[PDB]
Amino acid sequence: LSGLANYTNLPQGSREHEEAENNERMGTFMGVYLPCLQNIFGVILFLRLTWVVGIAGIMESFCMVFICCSCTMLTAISMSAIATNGVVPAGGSYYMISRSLGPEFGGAVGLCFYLGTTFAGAMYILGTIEILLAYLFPAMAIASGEAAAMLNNMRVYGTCVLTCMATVVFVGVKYVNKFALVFLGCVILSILAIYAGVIKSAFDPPNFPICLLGNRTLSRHGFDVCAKLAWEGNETVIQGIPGAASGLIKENLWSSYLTKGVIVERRGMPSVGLADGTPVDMDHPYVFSDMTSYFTLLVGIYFPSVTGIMAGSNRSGDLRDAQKSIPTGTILAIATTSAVYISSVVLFGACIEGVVLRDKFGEAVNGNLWVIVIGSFFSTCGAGLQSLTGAPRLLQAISRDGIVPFLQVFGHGKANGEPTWALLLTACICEIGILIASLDEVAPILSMFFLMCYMFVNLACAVQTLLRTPNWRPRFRYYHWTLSFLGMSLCLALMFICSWYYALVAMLIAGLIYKYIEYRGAEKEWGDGIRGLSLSAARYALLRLWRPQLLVLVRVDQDQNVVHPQLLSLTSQLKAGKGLTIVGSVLEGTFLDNHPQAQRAEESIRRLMEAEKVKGFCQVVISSNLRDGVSHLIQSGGLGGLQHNTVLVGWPRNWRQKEDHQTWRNFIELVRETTAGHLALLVTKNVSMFPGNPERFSIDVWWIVHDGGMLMLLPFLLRHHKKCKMRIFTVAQIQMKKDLTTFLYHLRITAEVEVVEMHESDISAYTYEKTLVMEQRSQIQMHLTKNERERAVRLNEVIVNKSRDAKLVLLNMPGPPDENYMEFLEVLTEQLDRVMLVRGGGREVITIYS
Amino acid sequence: LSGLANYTNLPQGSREHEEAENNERMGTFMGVYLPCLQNIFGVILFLRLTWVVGIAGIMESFCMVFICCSCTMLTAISMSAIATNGVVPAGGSYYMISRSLGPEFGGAVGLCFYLGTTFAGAMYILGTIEILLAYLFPAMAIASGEAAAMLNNMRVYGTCVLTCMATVVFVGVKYVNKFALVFLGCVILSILAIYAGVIKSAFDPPNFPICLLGNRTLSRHGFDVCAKLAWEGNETVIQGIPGAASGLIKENLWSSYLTKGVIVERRGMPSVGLADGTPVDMDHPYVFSDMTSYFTLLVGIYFPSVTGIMAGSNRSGDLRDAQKSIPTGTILAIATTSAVYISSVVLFGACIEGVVLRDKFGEAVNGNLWVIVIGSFFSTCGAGLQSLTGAPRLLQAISRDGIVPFLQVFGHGKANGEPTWALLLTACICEIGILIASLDEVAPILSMFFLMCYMFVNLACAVQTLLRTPNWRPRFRYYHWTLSFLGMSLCLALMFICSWYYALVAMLIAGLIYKYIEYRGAEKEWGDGIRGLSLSAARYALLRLWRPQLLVLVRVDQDQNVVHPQLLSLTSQLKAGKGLTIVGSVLEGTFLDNHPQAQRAEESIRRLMEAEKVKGFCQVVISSNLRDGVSHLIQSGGLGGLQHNTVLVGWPRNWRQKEDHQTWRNFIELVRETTAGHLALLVTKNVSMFPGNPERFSIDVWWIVHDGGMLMLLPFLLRHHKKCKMRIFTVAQIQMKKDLTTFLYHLRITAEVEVVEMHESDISAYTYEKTLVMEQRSQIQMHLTKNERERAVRLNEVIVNKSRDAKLVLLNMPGPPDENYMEFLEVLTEQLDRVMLVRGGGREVITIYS
Repeated sequence: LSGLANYTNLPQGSREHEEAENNERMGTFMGVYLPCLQNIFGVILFLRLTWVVGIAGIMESFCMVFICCSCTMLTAISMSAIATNGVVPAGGSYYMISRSLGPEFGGAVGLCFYLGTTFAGAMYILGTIEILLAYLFPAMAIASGEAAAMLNNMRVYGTCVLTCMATVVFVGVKYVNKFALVFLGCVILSILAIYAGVIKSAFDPPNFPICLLGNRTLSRHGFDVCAKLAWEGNETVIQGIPGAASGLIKENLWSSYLTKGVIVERRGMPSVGLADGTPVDMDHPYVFSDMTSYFTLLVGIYFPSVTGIMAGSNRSGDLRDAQKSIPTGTILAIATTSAVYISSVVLFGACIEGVVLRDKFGEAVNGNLWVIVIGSFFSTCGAGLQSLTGAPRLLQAISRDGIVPFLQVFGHGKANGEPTWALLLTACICEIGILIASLDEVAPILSMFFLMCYMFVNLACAVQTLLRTPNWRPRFRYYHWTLSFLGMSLCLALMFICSWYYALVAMLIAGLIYKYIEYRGAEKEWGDGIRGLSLSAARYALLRLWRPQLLVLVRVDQDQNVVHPQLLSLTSQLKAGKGLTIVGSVLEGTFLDNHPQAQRAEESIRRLMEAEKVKGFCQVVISSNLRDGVSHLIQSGGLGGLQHNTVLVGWPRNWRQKEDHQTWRNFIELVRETTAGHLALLVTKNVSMFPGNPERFSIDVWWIVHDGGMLMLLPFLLRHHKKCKMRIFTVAQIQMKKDLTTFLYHLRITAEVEVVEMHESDISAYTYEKTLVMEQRSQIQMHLTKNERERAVRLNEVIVNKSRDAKLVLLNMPGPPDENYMEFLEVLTEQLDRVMLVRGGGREVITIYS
Repeated sequence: LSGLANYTNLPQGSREHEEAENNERMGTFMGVYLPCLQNIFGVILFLRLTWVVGIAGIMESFCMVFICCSCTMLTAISMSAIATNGVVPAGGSYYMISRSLGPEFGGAVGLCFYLGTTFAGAMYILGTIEILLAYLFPAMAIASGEAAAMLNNMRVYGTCVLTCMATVVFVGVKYVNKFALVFLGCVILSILAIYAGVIKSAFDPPNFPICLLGNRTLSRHGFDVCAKLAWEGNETVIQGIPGAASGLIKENLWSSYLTKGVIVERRGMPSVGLADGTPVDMDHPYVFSDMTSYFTLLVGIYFPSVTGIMAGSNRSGDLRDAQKSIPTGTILAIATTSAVYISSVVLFGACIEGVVLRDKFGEAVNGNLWVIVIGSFFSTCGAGLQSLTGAPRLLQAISRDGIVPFLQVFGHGKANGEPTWALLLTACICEIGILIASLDEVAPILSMFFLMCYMFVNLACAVQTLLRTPNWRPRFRYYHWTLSFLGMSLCLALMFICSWYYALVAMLIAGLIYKYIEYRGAEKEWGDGIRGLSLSAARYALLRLWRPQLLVLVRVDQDQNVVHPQLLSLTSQLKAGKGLTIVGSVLEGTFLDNHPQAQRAEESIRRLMEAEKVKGFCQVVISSNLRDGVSHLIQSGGLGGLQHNTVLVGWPRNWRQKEDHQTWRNFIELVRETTAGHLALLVTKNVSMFPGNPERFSIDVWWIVHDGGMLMLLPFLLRHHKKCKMRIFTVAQIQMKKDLTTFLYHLRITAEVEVVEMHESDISAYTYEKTLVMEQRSQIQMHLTKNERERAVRLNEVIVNKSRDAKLVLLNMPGPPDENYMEFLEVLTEQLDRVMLVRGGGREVITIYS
């Protein structure tokens, strides 16, 4: 049989995910459209929507229906955005949200959706026997102005039918498997019946009114007359008159005003007159109003009729595509119901005084070809039985995963699915919602749970897009993060409109399970608890993943003692504890023989590191050769994207001292290593006589043609720690003075002067490098506030001492040559006291604060 | 002069921090106690506190004063906790909070405190000319039932005096330096005067009442009589009578009930009688009430009289100790004012009908030896002038640091401190608070700003203690994080009691500067912006800083290709993407010559790593020798506390094949390296024939006497990925079967059997190791759910094949011997198909889920 064979509305659950994953059909969109439509036409269309049309303006209830439509369509867009970033495995919406958001939003969404559905199981079981006591045969339990006796009347019948359909769901769930299609017919025939009844628009059951009252005609069947026969009659009930209008009009209503009664008698708008001035506290045959009916009390009664869209994707796996059927079988399925709730709210501009909630001559809607008062019974029974079976099967899915540890008992089952203890708990926490025993006070409770469940989805699917989580890539139309952010804001606003003093409490509870799952999850994988949390956060911040962040290469003395703490005193003030600093070292060979040496060395360097007030990490490597215990730090510094950008090192002071030292072959191989690794180098020459604690009271930099721009960030970073003047000294072989002055003034950096120096001959030059630098520069904008200049090696001229010997000096090193490394060791320390030779890499974009 | 020489109440600020830090006195506690007391006795004690005693119950206003006392004392405890974890440098409270919390809470506290003080400058300038228009000579600006003409009256005089003391603060701030002591006398003489007046308790200025009315005696000076002379008189104003009580009683009041008027006439509690039933909408000589006076409207009018405690530490640096004077000069200074507000609220149980706000015969308090109506003028002038000078000096301190980038203009000054544009902005945003022009509506605005400023301090100083930030160690009595958490909760509750729809808005604004400072701060130090944020978060989560987190040692083929992806398929299912996994490799030498080899190798291994669904980091090291390119990974794996706990490696398959291979000396040196590094080892023997994607359908472990407990975590981790049975097989040479069965059942792990095997001889044994393990075990509890057992090497018996050849096998390796490493290569692969040899370290606590 095409269609009706193998069709339900109940969700998939836990067992049909276990089967789909252990052993590792094909319904169309029409099997995921109709279940989204079946459980969304609930009970607030048949017996409370016309009261919303009556006890509020049509131009206010239109805005109510529109904003409650947008509040859930803008979340079904996020359901479209979640159904494409993965393989949409099996089970209901819970496994989708869990495997697409981690366990942490999955628990906080699943518990709120469970608390929503387990009060849906109360709100529909409480409105399915109002029909018995108001429209079918009354079987009440007792008079004399008793308005709270109906409360105790409805409690016992509600508890009886709750035990009835909690029994019939435990045994014989194949029965509600079988009856899954007639519950759709009982909705759709009744709604087509009332559209046909509006299309008739001819007849009316008339009412009977007083002068400006309602005169509820339960037993007053004398047809609006005090006395009319051959002799007079009693009709004992008077004050002014008694007319008889016809309520079910068809031509024109113009009921576009808000008439909010407050526990008083109903009144037609200017029928004849009114003439009294006294107390009117009688209890006679008149139709009163139940409670006050302001706006924010009414939106929380309307909102449970637009809920259940994530139960429109509970049929996963059994689809054939499941990545197009979930969006187009929900957005169409929410639009085809929004069309009903918007056309019907203005298409009830035919009745007159539909503000009476219960009855005037005992009829609910009365605009159809008496069908609706039994079609709206099996519909409400089925929508209260779907929310009964579905709710324990969600506790089984939450408890099965071990996401919550004290949810251990509730994954028991009876030999094939069929949750047992979860049905007991949902019966208890539905029973504590049935003792409230009024349909208008369980709706702002149920509404708030579905609002926070819809709000956490929009909060998650907009923060996964900003914070680029790796397994988060949606493949659907729209679903932009601004749209889900508007969904967040709209769901949060409609949460605080309903009841804010419950919104804060039930959001701080739902924002507290999200930390408890994080504690019990960060304990399982790291084994520590309070450290694994911080540790896990570091792992996520690395997996989700200019200014110099450096590795400093100090060496250790004959003991486990550092040899030049002035280098640490220079790197503390170059960087000021703002960034990444790896402080490495290297020892002799064979870790077996020397691990106490490295232990005491890292203890000493960690003692030094906090004394100079620098925040970083130490790594001490034991290696056989001294060279490849440095080239095994440069290649492997930080862990992930925390790569060191540059390497700082001291000059080899005792060069050419020993006979076969080979400690400067180490240095030249280091320079070639750092340059061919695309990495910058900072070598300090006279490592002693650098200031530590003591302050000072003219930093001079020497722009050679290469590697500039880095030459002016470093004094710009040094002056923030203990402040002198600075002298830019460029070299050339004209108009660049004005360009450099405008560049230094456009940054408004400091009091930097400028001197133009022209040298006929200066080595370390190559013209085919700016064309290699511009290929990387163009691969990266407008408003370029960066320094771009248009226009045997002796190096014994050395004009950089005629205006020098004042303060810290900076220069560019020449490029390394190959053989003849001893000829590369030219030393520019003819008279320079302290100097820090720099050498940049290739890719150095220095845009802001250069 | 001892005392009065060099004493102010104004805060320190920006310039006197710059001077204290560029050039790098001695007042006692009495110079930090009295400034905390001077600006806390504001204007709501003299002209609105008695209205709170009158228009609310004394047993409700007592609870009001008590909870507003606790709300700020429980924050001054956090001010004690912040004043000891550092060196309390200079400036006001802003530099303390900034340097002790980072810039991020510092900006969000400084802006809220600035917005609090700049409306203090309005609330005191608006209540300093109510005294002119109600108690001094009226100079009003126009009658005939005009209650809003007083509003427009007060606006122009308030704007005039605001321009007056905004002018006199810009030029001649040495004048308010000079007058800083008389403003304390004008408080303390007046409050001692009213205590002396209560100590008198003898006399009274009497009033004149109607039957049950107040009869405001502005011009009705006929002394409560209709006509009394030799002839009658008019007194034209009647209804019932006119008595004349005496208000200022002394014996007994018993006014302990809440009498909340709502825009009606005042009425004594049962004076004589009342006799009328009609409309009473006249405007005659009677004292009416201004507005409704419910409780949460009144706590937000009382709260601006307990504010200003962080201006009790604005005198930093100029103290001599500053680490004991700040707590004991604030807690005593808040207790000595709480004592006043609690004794005075029950010590106004002497007056009668003090519910009239403005005047009955033109007197404010009238319980002193007329002094108070001028002592409460200079006090309010000084407390409105302190909040004028202080507020721009705080914008200078916020703008100077560059914490906020668009606050660039407001650090201008005039040649020595003296902020100029900040005074213009605080004049404008005080002027938009003076146009509200009512003292009772600028107080729930000002109150909310000081409440969120007090709430962020309690939020910061309780999260710095849980999350162990390194430069956060307080050294003061109490200051426990539960106490500051109660401060958080109490400040948040008193925030939402006042005005919740402004609480959410002005908390989402103050929770939005905290992210803008984080964006503009994480851009300055990392240069990237959106990545530096995540990067910075990783750095903080590492600096703030059992289950195996492993480094796997794969090797690369003749190309840049991996050689055994089954090892990655084993480490994907051993760990399931939950933890840290470093996937290392090693190549030939000389990085210069081989960096494209390492580039393509890490590209290939990163291609493989995501294909097996394992989340980790790859590091590829080029080194000359193949050995110390492995021992330079084991010593330096992860960056900080993300150290790899164990090393996984494949067995050398082609052992003893080449003539001089020396690839197994590598392996034995690896085993000695890993054991003497206190690190665990996992070596897979037959690396091919391990399952990848395909599932399976009897894991057997072999407990040798050493290193157990780890032997049962690994199958317990393997079965969560694709599920067979398991066989525990221990060895001995009795009662341990029952102990092992109770241990395996107490964890309720799986269907593990148990076989006891006894061998007469088995090598790799030493008895003096459990005494070395128990020294580490005792250094770590109760309810020990861990496995603790009480009771030429041949290795050719090999009884581990009589019940074997089924599934994955696990064993303990023997300890390495020294020479004769080729004799250590005994192979237990007589018939075992797949086997993963394990070897633990020393420190393996395996408490939960073993």
